[PDB]
Amino acid sequence: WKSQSFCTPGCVTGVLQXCFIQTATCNCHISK
Repeated sequence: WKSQSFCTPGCVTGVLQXCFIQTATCNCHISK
């Protein structure tokens, strides 16, 4: 599930993973 873009950013986002970058780590750092 994508989940407003990222409810997990590689949740799957069926891409499989890395659906949105860079907040694939955000909560690593900044939210983008």
